[PDB]
Amino acid sequence: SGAIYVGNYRVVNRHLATHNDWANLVWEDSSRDLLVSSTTAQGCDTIARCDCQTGVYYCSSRRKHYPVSFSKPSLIFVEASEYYPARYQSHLMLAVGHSEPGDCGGILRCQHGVVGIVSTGGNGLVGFADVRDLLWLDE
Ligand SMILES: Cc1ccccc1CC(=O)N1C[C@H]2C[C@@](C(N)=O)(C1)C2
Ligand SMILES: [Zn+2]
Repeated sequence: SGAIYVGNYRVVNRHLATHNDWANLVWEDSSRDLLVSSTTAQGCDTIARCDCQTGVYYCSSRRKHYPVSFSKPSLIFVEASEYYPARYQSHLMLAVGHSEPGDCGGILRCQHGVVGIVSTGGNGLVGFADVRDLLWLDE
């Protein structure tokens, strides 16, 4: 679990979105596993606008933050689940690191701010849904 609060927006993993998220929907994309809903309160976070390939993410299954090198946002195959059929997930970045179901929503940050959120994992890898291209979150 976990979310990004920026201005009047909440960014969450689409497969974890609540009834309230869907009732206040701004945008969603199943191919990215992202959903953005509106909020009444002003957010707590800032978004990075960069091409960093290093950062630190929060791993709830270990109650720890870990530094990672991660790949560029790309199209990567993801196996079927109670949430999605087998498909290519876009804007996904992989890193060598620990992750388990329940870790989705953990924030990845670089020196410039929020980069993305944990969205995939397994076999010593962790995948992050990128949010740096969503320039409209700022305005
Ligand atoms: C995070 C993790 C780590 C180790 C094992 C399993 C997992 C869970 C995982 O990969 N997904 C669960 C939901 C979100 C997901 C997607 N993006 O399509 C992928 C369906
Ligand atoms: Zn950066």
